[PDB]
Amino acid sequence: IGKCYIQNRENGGRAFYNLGRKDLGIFTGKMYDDQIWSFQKSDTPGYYTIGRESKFLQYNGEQVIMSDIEQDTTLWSLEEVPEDKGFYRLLNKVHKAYLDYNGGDLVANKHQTESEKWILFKAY
Amino acid sequence: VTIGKCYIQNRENGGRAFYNLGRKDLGIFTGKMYDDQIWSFQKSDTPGYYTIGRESKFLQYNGEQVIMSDIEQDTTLWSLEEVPEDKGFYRLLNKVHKAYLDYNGGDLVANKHQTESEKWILFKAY
Ligand SMILES: [Cl-]
Ligand SMILES: [Cl-]
Repeated sequence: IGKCYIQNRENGGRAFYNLGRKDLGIFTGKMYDDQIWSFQKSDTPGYYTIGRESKFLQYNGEQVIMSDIEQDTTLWSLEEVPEDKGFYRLLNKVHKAYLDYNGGDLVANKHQTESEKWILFKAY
Repeated sequence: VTIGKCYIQNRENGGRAFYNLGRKDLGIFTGKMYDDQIWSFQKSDTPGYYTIGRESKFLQYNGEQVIMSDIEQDTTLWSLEEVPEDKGFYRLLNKVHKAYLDYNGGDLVANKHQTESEKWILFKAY
């Protein structure tokens, strides 16, 4: 909870949002400050928002994007992965799809795949 | 300042220190997050210093190479130094040899001069 990095088990890459070029993605390598997110509990029990730069990570059924608006599609639940203690899938409430990656892009996927396992750890 | 099970990850490349007992393999890895990257960070017998342990062994520096130790020798004692412009990151300073935990390629090394590759974040594994 609070400021955190969001790192993928499969490749060690971290989600980032760069406001200076409006670039959302996943990056493997150096730990830049645009990889630091605000992970906050939402109004609805069991659901969270993932935010940077006054925007929220959302999935609109077509793309994973950043939203200025705290709307339904910004709600995510954590889903335990028993084989990998400390890792979670991030499941979008509205569209029931998992946060995933394809190359350097964040995507959503209803299938359960090895690239959907994330660890959220304190930035400071 | 995490105490207990943690990953030890480098700011410069996102790589994680690891020790695999079966393969007797110590290094840093920039790919997938495996179980053997989870360390036990504990307070030592001497205040101000910590041990860094896996598989009933301890990370040490003997003045030549960074290696594991079966026993908590003086060479297994490390202090934390905050990195001035990177809150959450630390240099790990070996007590006996005054050398900072560092890396070169896939290997852990130690260096007495402060450099850009010595910044570690120690984050809870669970
Ligand atoms: Cl960018
Ligand atoms: Cl980045």
